[PDB]
Amino acid sequence: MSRLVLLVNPNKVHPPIAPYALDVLTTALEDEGFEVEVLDLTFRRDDWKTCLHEYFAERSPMLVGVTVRNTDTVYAFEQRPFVGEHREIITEIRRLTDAPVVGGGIGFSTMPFALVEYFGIEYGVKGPGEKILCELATAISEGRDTAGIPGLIRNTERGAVRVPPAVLTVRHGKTQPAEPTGQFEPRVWQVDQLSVYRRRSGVPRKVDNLEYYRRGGLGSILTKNGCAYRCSHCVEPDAKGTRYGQRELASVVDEMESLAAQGILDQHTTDSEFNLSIAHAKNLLREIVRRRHADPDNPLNRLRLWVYCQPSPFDEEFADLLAAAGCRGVNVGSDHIRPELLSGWKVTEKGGTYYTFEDTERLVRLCRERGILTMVEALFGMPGETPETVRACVDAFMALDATVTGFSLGLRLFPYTPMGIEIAEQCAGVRTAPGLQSNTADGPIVLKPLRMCASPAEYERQFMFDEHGNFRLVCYFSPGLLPDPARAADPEERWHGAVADLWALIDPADHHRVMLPTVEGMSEHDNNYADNPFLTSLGGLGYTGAFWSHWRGREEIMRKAREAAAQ
Ligand code: B12
Ligand code: SF4
Repeated sequence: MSRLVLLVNPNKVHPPIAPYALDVLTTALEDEGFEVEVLDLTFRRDDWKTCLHEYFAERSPMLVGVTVRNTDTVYAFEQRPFVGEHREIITEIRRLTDAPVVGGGIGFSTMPFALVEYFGIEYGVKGPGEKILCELATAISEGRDTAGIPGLIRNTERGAVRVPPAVLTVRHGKTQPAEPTGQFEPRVWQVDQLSVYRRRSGVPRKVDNLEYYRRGGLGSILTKNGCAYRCSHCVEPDAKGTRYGQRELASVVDEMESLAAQGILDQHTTDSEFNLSIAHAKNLLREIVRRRHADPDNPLNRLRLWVYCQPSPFDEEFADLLAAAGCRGVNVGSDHIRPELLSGWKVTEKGGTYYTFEDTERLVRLCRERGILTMVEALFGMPGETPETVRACVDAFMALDATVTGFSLGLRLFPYTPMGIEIAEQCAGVRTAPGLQSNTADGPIVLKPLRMCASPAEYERQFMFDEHGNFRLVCYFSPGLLPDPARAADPEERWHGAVADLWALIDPADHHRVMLPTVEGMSEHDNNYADNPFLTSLGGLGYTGAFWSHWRGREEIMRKAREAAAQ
């Protein structure tokens, strides 16, 4: 038999982000006695087939895992998929080996049945994969059937079918049977809450964390899996899990310390929301502070922590703990200010809102008082949006004086989001719904609710593909933001006008401190044709931290990079 597992990173996006998933999976598999090799194609974009050809001629893994982090850019005006490029890589893999292929990933978990069938692979995993993957590797290595592996999606001849999880929720003392889609499960049992995830650098066939760090990819640290809220736009409760799988505090800080020891000082939390499940977050910060104080030589004394938060809970004690631990920046998904828009959108599982604008105001103030940078995010175009609701949000958000204020437009729809479900209900398989849009749509988009679909794959694929299999990435954009539908226009032309309308709301004296969506022709639009001079300047001068922490001074940083190159 063989105990060799290959893990492939097909992510070709630059600036590059380390495939943290593979470090989690490597640790679990190695701890269970398997040999793991990683083939990272991110730094082999221009010759990834050569990389594959070399590997499979020399090595014969008995299982091949592929991490699919992003399905598309998720920019509603762009609709640029990655799954076609992912399939090309998987198709080449299957030409080189008969070993089974298993897929996983956060993006993968938003539509895992559709992707198992689209990629033509044997197995898929929805949610955290470290435990399921070990059971799968054990079954394959021992030549066993995989029909008893809880949670495993298996591609049968009639489509993808999931083995039920063994851990079921309980209501009224009776277990609740699993959904054939596996949707909106807690998935805590899937999480390795104990181990320190080994983060290596310079090791062949392992994720090279320092390489990503030197190319701008901040250290990543997971503290807890899942999200217990149910925001209507958000894939993460379903795709990650609806309850918190909290990691052991000592293991998280051990991992952060290991990163810092290698010089990976800027670390970004990879929780869904760092300040939800707040007691764990505060206990984590307390432990970081305790280690920093206990030993001046502990490399955590140079930690630069970057976190992502919701507006609440964010109190004075939390801000003091962030400051003491080394937090340099907080990114907050405030998203809007109007209650008529936030109602039914930014909600708990019970359906109620959980913050007010005062919570964002307090967050920004507390961070300002402590020298912590802030990025406040807004999303425009959700149901209810009109030009006056956008202006009201712009005016209120801009007055915060956040370090950076980021604005997004439109929503890419996914099958296991309240928005996607509700919009599919409105279609009921017989009509289109207001606000539904796709740049490649040939006529009205008629979605089907899950109960009207023959399979999970059918329900999932319709949000990305049309009936003929062509890419047709589905979006929502408030009809309150579009001109009268009687004036004909190209789909991308309407998006262009909507983006231009938003730009017109920003005072030019504030452009230095805002991030706006752009399309071709607009100021500072970034394309795949030419390099970003700001990104190259940050690297050349050795700037550290989150990209947005240097946005205000981007012109100066480019000037100084020109100066340093000449000197
Ligand atoms: C932090 C973060 C970022 C940071 C990354 C910082 C850094 N240095 O790491 C920044 C801001 C840079 C970022 C950028 C982007 N992000 Co982001 N990001 C996240 C976030 C919150 C955490 C990602 C993470 O590291 N998670 C922790 C790791 C361990 O989890 P994981 O990858 O899911 O891995 C587990 C499972 O998926 C599974 N699994 C994974 N791979 C495999 C493989 C196999 C074989 C198996 C069996 C299982 C398996 O097991 C793993 C271990 O438990 C996620 C949401 C989330 N909660 O995951 C969004 C998210 C992944 N990002 C998203 C997007 C859209 C992007 C961008 C494309 C945005 C853009 N247009 O530029 C870029 C892409 C960057 C790139 N190069 O790939 C979307 C993806 C949606 C989709 N449908 O694809 C998400 C879901 C946010 C959202 N709610 O929309 N992001
Ligand atoms: S946006 Fe809402 S549902 Fe999504 S991760 Fe944040 S709190 Fe959870």
